[PDB]
Amino acid sequence: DELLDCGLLSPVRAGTPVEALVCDSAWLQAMLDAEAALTRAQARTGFLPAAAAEAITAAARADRIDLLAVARGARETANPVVGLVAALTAAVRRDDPAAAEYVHRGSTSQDVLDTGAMLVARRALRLIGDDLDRAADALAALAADHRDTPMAGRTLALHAVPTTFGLKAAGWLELVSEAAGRVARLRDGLPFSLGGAAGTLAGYFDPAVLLDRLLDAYAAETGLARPVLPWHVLRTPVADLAAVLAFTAGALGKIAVDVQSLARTEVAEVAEPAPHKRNPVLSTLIRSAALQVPALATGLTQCLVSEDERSAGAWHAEWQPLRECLRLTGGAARTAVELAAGLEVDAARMRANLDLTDGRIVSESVAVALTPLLGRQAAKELLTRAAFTAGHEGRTLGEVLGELPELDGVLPKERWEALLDPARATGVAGALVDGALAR
Amino acid sequence: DELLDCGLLSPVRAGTPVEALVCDSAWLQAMLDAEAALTRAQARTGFLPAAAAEAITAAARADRIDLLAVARGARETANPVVGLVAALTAAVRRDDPAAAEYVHRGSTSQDVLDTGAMLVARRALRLIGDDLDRAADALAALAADHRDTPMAGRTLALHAVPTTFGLKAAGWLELVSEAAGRVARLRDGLPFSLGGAAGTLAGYFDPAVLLDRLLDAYAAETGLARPVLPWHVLRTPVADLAAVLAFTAGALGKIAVDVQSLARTEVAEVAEPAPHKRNPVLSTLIRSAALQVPALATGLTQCLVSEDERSAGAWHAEWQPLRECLRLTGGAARTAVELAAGLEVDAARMRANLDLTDGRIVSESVAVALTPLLGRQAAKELLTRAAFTAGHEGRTLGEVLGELPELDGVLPKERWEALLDPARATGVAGALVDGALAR
Amino acid sequence: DELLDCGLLSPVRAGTPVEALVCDSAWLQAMLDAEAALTRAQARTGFLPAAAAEAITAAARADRIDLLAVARGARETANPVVGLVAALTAAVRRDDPAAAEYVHRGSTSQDVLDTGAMLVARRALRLIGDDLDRAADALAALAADHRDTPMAGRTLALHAVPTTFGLKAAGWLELVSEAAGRVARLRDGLPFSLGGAAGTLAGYFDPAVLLDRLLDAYAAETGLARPVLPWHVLRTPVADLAAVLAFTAGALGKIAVDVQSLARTEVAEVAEPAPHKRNPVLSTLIRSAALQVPALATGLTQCLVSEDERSAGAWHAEWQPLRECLRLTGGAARTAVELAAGLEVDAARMRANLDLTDGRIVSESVAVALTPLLGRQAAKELLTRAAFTAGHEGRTLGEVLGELPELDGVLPKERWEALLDPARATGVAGALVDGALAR
Amino acid sequence: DELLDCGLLSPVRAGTPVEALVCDSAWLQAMLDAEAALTRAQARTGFLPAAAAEAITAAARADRIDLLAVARGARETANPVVGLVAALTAAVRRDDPAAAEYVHRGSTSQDVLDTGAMLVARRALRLIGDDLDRAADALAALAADHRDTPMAGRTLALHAVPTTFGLKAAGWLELVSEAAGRVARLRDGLPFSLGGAAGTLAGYFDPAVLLDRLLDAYAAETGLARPVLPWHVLRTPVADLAAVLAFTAGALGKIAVDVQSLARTEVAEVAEPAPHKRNPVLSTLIRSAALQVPALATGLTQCLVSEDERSAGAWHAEWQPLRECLRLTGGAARTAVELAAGLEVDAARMRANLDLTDGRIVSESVAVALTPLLGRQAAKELLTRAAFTAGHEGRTLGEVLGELPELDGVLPKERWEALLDPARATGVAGALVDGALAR
Ligand SMILES: O=C(O)/C=C/C(=O)O
Ligand SMILES: O=C(O)/C=C/C(=O)O
Ligand SMILES: O=C(O)/C=C/C(=O)O
Ligand SMILES: O=C(O)/C=C/C(=O)O
Ligand SMILES: O=C(O)/C=C/C(=O)O
Ligand SMILES: O=C(O)/C=C/C(=O)O
Ligand SMILES: O=C(O)/C=C/C(=O)O
Ligand SMILES: O=C(O)/C=C/C(=O)O
Repeated sequence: DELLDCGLLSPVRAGTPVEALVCDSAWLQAMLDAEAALTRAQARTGFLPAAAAEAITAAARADRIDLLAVARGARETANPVVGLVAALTAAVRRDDPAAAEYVHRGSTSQDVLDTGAMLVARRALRLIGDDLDRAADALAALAADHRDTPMAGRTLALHAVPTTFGLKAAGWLELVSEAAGRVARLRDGLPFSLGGAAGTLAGYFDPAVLLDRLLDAYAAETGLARPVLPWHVLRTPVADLAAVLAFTAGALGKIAVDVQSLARTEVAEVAEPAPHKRNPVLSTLIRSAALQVPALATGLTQCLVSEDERSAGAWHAEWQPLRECLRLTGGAARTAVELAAGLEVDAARMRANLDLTDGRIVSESVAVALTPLLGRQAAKELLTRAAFTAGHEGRTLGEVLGELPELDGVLPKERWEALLDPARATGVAGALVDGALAR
Repeated sequence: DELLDCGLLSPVRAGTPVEALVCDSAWLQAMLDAEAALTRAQARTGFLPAAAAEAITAAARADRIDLLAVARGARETANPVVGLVAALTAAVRRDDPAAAEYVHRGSTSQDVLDTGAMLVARRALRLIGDDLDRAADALAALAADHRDTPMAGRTLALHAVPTTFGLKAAGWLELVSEAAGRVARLRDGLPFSLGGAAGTLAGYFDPAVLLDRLLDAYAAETGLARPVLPWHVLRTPVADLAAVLAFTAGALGKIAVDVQSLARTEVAEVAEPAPHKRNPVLSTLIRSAALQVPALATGLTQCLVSEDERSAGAWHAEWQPLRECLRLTGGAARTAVELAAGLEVDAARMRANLDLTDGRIVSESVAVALTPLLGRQAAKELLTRAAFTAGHEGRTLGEVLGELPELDGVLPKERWEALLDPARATGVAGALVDGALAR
Repeated sequence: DELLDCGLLSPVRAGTPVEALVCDSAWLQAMLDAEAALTRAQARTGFLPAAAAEAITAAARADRIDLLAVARGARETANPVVGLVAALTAAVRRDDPAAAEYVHRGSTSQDVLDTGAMLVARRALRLIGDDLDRAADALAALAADHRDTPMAGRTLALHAVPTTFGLKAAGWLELVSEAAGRVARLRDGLPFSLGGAAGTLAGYFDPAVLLDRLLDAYAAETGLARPVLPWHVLRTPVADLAAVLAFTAGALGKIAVDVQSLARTEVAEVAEPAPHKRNPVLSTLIRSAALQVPALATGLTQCLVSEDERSAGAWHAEWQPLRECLRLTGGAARTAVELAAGLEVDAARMRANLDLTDGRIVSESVAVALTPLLGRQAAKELLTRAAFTAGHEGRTLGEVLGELPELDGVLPKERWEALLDPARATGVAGALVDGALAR
Repeated sequence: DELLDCGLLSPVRAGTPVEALVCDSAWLQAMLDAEAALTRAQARTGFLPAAAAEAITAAARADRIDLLAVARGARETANPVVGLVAALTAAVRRDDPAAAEYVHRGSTSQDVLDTGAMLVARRALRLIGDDLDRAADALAALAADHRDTPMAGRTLALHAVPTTFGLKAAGWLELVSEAAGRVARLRDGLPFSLGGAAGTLAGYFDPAVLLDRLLDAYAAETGLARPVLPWHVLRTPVADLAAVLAFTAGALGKIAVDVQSLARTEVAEVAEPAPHKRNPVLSTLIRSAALQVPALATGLTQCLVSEDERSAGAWHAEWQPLRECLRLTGGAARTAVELAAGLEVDAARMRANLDLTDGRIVSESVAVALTPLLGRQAAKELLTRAAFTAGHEGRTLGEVLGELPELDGVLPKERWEALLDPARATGVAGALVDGALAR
């Protein structure tokens, strides 16, 4: 019972579909896929017989392998591939003793492990990107629906000038659209790893002709990209995954702290989909991943410093944090879809909250309107003293302005009601939402 | 088959005893322990009947609970305790319907989860500290045995002056002894968490009298420390665990990169215990943890920034990285015991490597010996030109010194053989090892 | 004009006294102090003449040295000490040509640089600890004054149960008191660095007798601690500074996000000391450091992985992040003193905000009071439905309870007013503040 | 004298040209550039008179501003722009009192600061990319020259199979070419910041018409990119800089640890350009930055979590780490150019080191050659026992193979000399270098 990893300590991903893509047996399967695709590619190239490739492929199934034994024998070589290869070789030998000779021919641990890593990453990135696309669809709908829903723009925790929830949602959309675009691009460029014992491919084998044939076949068999050079110590793919997962988690973290700001008791402008404590749990889960993935990504970025032809530790430090980043970001993406899809916007509570500073939140809109008649510098100086006196006498900004002798008869009454209305001073928030949505 | 976490991606801890202390079901058990100890402490205080405490305790067993259901229901509240409490309540109800009313009385999720966290940490720290003590015993034996084993001190990757492997091992010992001392001190000071819904303990209940009685009983029932204040947002214990685990992993990482420097093909002064490639896998595993725990610790330290009376995410970000730190550091400690216990020191290869700079490595010892007869500044200037000319004419430093007219007749021949012997110029490395070992 | 570092990009420390302790010329001075104290200690031990020590000491003044030349010549050896030593040697030579021979005798770059580092750290830690003590005095006064000032405890961004600002301030005090205690302890244990070229002290020189005399004198001349072993690659002091600075910054970050939560427009329970936008700038500055020091500390912790007898890079990576940590934490400490000293608590706005959930915030206090008459499980179930119906019909919790037939005549009216008063349901917050303040 | 930042603690960038691009006065200048370009763009759009734009531009010079006063007044608002604007306004007022009214019209602190940030970043990225291009030119020459220079491939610190220094240098080239490509792309896409007080641009002003005219003019006046939306809390540009600087530093760190591995005393296959201790200082400096920038980048990535319309701290945490990343990576780039340009390759010492395992390093090449005559599985099993017996009897691998009865007469003597020659078993390293160089 002590082997089960249920997501007990990580509810942001527990029960979400990324768990099955990136669990230990999924990695074991990915490593078997890499082995079988290698023998298939070597067969298509002519270095081994097709019947051997067919038999190895048929045996390359996690169900044929003892996961716990493979994982526990890894301490002998610091990686699981030697144990895996021996287990796969016996499974093929049971059925086809001639094929077993061809398991793992000319190959090395890192080719199989890193190729499996990139296969797990490609499959997890497909899920992450599909969820990000779902989030973006919901966010674009929020952004269009609420183009004209006024609310208090908040800077450094205080009301500043009014804005629109549509504009805020378009910013959420911008981040999510950006992350989904990078996830898809990174997914299409993840490479296989075919290098041999020290990156010369000596074991797999005019020379340019057979290299390009084997590289083109291994790309076909794996579906992964063909890289310029073996990358056993050129860890660009891992640093890229590090970067796009930390960006994705951070972007989703941005939505999460925004929802928490808007969802708190004193504000109550939004609510997450549902004693009588409806805690914002979805944003809490997204945030919990955002406070984890960047630190994990930094450890992954440092592994670019990989010495010689295979690092004695820095490569080994990559596997678990890479799996965690995929897992946490995948959970956060799924959670963000749920959050964006079910978010409840309370437009009336937003309008009401605009009145909380007693007109101070429009005092830059009023300064602009008075500038033709007072001058820029004098209008600002006049609104500053009013905003302080209103924030002393407990009166509204309109009340205090209506007692300044400098202002008598300066505007028709109907125009004063229009100027003091926070719901009208939204700048060009509307034109910004359209340009965002036209893209 | 997709729930098994076997350590496939983390061989530094796979198969080591810390895995069972800190796996998901161990945390579930720790949380049940915290619940049962709370009811026992409330019974000893008088707030509930002892038979209820006895029945709750007997039901508070991981085998009575569905781990996967608890973990997957946590998405509803962002933590597993509500689901756990409901599962424990049904288990007690099957046997004793009056006791079930008392499960989780007056309590809150964070009291149970954090108390379980500190119980897991205390038990894992006991194992980590015991292994560190075993490493230190082996290191002290290496340090004593090799007090006089000369070798090249290396600075910025080049031979500098000679030293002793005993001195180097005493530095390893110093780090390990330091980490083991902090692990034991932190272990004795980990506190329970008894705060109630927002840290006032309103649900658990002249006032100073019943507080101190309940606090003293909960400390007795858990064996954990009693803290001054509820620490739901005073995350000192977690930051402390963060700090001592990152220090421990880093210290062990220091031994690991040293072994790798000494174990490489061109050096071969040590070997790890055992085609014909005996890779230093133990140091590789220790190093892999050292490249992971500090990044994880930094995420844990940032959670000190926990807003209000319970953070909406920063507390949630603590559980998985804390479990990983305990797990990776525990594996690294176990691996370090194996490395220190079986390390093979090749004293003759150390002596031979001292000769690789053709005497240049003793040219500060020779400058010291010539200073009475040449002057400090002139002896240094004279050894500099010799060390360059020897590093040009391909001759030894002794050969080049034997042609300088300034040096003719300056020392008896027997004294020249003594000065040029790298094995004698070890400074006070011997007296340093003794002082280290006297402590 | 391009050499000035004014704190333009780091307002949290600009203009604060820690800037002068840890600027480049302060480090140059600290390194000169380390040199001069070494010659003084070697003179007290008998290895050089006292007049040479007196002359070197008198020349060991930053004003006698070209800072920019020293800093720019460091690229030749990757550290400034060789250039510094040459500059100090000429300054002493101008006055006393016999003393100049004794500058830097038997020594090495790292002894001087790390000793200077620990001197800068000791002096900066004295300032940091003194400010933390000032913050703690103000916080203890806030905690005592507001022992009985009721306010809404907030968990996961929502009102939970009532608490007291006194309790919250006592938690702030707890963190600050803890950090100030560690800063002072670390300050008293910072060691000097006296190791020689590779940690054997060969250049500085029965053997145990002269070692202990030189070590005891260097401790006297520097005022720093004597360590068991040279620590050129045993980076415990740097990791300790890393840990206590990140803890300190994080603890202060906790106060800062709390103030921001309480200071926002919709809450307005506190204000920082002072158009009409009084942004919480002090908490913003403290927070900006809290989001920087932990990442810097993690880089410093990783340098525990220092290979051989002197690392070719990991030691060099320590200086700038260590200086930044001291600088940012020092600014944050000074800023926190200002924040704690001038914080404005609005007790009436706290009381008023308690009413925002229309009684829901007391529904656990009411469940406790009804338990003798309804049962624990039934009282909770009854308050849950009321809290939902009140959060639907827009009525208070008292209103909805007054229509449940189960509750008719259950309590005198006077007792209902007492139960529904949020200002009375503060648990044992009062007894917690006293215990905190008794320590 | 206490304001000078000379690079005393950071020799990797001291004296390098990036220091002047990113020092405090360069940022002050960049912020003045942003102000002046805004008034110019508002003039080209028609919102203010051109003579005012000309006068503001002429006054917008760091020499007209007190840097220290601006930096020290920032504590009042937590950023320097209010103080800067007041200083610029007086400078323009001295000459042209009508223009002074137009300084900073409709604008906000973050527009100016972030636009200045992106200007500093664009100018520093131009330098970083130009140096990376210089490094890549030198690396491509090393890669071509040494296409056929055999050397020991090293995996997990031990000889594995032979490779070529040309192949290794092509991997260095791959990383540097990749980083230089991303630096140039990021440089072309850095955006200006024009958002107004809360991202609605209310102060700067059918609506889509004037927005696009002002945005198109501000892009022209700054030379920066036009973004879809104001990005005051959409911190994609900063996270991108974070990512590409950490990648760049890490890639250069890879070259640095490789040089250190090859440059150490026992190996001596390369030397950096130049008693008799030629420490690898350039690689030490590059490495010191690689151990700093990733941690700094992680703090910068976390600031994607920026709440509301302007964060109360997370934006403020960006400036100093962003400047440090540009500064350290710029120094590392310059240092890497020097390292790649002057690197000394010792081809003969590489060939000699191939013999250190007494033929074991070719035992996979020999297994391949014997496979037609023994079988794959039996050839491997036969070379394993030989490699162990050779690593016991102290004999070469050829010697031990020449006594196995299974091998008698299996190959002509001339073919045995060819098989046992480490310089011939380089796999397809040659064809890999060409493909790398064709790109
Ligand atoms: O570390 C590995 O996976 C393989 C190393 C080797 O073959 O030498
Ligand atoms: O090739 C596969 O099996 C999966 C590819 C993907 O999920 O994108
Ligand atoms: O977050 C929890 O665990 C509990 C929150 C609450 O009771 O409000
Ligand atoms: O109390 C326990 O169950 C364990 C304590 C420990 O392992 O130290
Ligand atoms: O790195 C130093 O500071 C000194 C190195 C050496 O003396 O070899
Ligand atoms: O010894 C000094 O100069 C300063 C000591 C301190 O500031 O604590
Ligand atoms: O934080 C700033 O730079 C401006 C804030 C505001 O204008 O409210
Ligand atoms: O526009 C400038 O002033 C500089 C641009 C660049 O350096 O790339």
